Amino acid sequence: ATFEIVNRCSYTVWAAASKGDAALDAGGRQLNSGESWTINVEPGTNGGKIWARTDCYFDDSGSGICKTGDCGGLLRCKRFGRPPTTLAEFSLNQYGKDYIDISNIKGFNVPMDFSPTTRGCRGVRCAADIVGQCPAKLKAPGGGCNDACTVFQTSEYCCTTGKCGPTEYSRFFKRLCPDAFSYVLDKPTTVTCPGSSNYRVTFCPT
Repeated sequence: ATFEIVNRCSYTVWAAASKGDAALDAGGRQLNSGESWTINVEPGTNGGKIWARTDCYFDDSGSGICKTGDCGGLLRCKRFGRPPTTLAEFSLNQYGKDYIDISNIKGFNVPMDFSPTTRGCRGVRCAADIVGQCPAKLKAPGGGCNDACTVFQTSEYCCTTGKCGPTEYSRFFKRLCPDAFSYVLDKPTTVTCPGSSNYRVTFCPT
């Protein structure tokens, strides 16, 4: 499957793509404003994620640091990134179907649209100004708006026992971005697409 990752933001981002235990494609790349990066993701990939990282410094070896979404200091991510990270999440060719969503369960850094470029399903978006409206207790100094689990580490926010409800914090994300997951047990906003669809992830779509 082909993913085109497009940076429409006015600032540079460092895109990242991983399935948690390996890179997808090259795993990461710098995208200046307007740049597009096309990756190939193997059919059958389960639990893939794409995100943006902000304010990164890398040396010639591809080692460094980012203020949001850092994935153990690497340009080419092998693992998932440090919150806050708006997430494009996907599982491909699962019994004939692809499953896509956007999640704010690990917080929000950059607005995102995640849409098919082929036929048969709709896209999803979270493009509200979550950082500007972020509750004081969730604001991340390096930038972004953390989720409550990251900040407070409670069973309720992290849904550790498999039973939890919505919270004042989860409701904040959900009010601004209804089509994204706001907590672990949120009513799913997953979209079902045809198996072997192709996609575009746009940072700063509006």
